[PDB]
Amino acid sequence: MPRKVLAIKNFKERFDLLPKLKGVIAEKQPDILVVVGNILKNEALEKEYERAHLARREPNRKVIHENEHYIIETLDKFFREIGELGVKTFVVPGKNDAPLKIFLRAAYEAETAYPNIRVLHEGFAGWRGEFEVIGFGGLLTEHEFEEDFVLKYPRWYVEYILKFVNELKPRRLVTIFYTPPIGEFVDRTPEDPKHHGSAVVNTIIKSLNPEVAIVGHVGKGHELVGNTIVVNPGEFEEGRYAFLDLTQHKIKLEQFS
Repeated sequence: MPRKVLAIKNFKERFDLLPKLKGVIAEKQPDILVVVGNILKNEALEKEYERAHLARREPNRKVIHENEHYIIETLDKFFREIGELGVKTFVVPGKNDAPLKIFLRAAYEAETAYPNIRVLHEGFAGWRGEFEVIGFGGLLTEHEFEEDFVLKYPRWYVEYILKFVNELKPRRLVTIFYTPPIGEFVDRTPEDPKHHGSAVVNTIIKSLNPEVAIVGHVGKGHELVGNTIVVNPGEFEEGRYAFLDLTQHKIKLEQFS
């Protein structure tokens, strides 16, 4: 009774790569598809936010308004093209999948045509009566909190929201985060020894003790953090994905061939 998961991260508007993803789905027949953000590039919003904060000035919401048409059209295209792959799918937004209100409106709109898709952000879903799948997107940080120009959350809020996990049906826990924990591989690349994840996620993992964590942002690999198997699929732009068998705990980091 395998329970197979195909995961990608940093889709970053790479619709050109979806035919290859479709091929993998046909060949490997995953039970679920997990798409971790970033879904969008959305560079202008992020730059305005960062520039404004560095200059200690009020972020210019005109930048949001002038980019709304692009954000909406691109998100709608994402839900359609992912939906058409036809797999049960969980989507968790990245730092650039903002404004959150617009992202969630797109998710809502996708529900009738693509009932196979569920967005998980500060929320959960049961799967096959055996798992609880928890998602919490955005960049998790010590002290930053933003949802309009970018998605960033502070430790206190992440911990506050995730108190819900202890209220859930007792099941095998799978957590999906945009932000990876500090690890040897899962928050690093060979280009710098610096860690690009967050201690907040090590802390969440310690607190929740999930069986598996699927993570995004920067990193590639699989390793134990506490008792949790943490999997960072690597960059979708590099043709990379992860394939997990939750029944036998088989983890493979693969690349389109």
